Amino acid sequence: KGHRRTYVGAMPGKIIQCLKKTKTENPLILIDEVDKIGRGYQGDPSSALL
Amino acid sequence: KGHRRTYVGAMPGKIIQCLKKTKTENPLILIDEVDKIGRGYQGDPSSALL
Repeated sequence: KGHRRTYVGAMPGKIIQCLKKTKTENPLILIDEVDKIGRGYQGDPSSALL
Repeated sequence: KGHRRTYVGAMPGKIIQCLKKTKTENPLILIDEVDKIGRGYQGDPSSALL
């Protein structure tokens, strides 16, 4: 999701980097090794990824 | 049910995330697979669900 820009060192969430790097709006973004997400600091990140 | 919010990562139990999502106050919550609620851990979440 990126940080608010209020926190020290805040940077845009991971997707924005690729949206810059590919210089396009239709990358073939690829999730990798999905079997083992869960049990995050907020329960799980995965919900927002849904 | 969530946590006390004096903890670092506290988030409300799943229902309130739903209510934040579903704009209506009376949506069609759909829990599924009550049959295999995890209950080996000391303290049974079933009680909370009751």
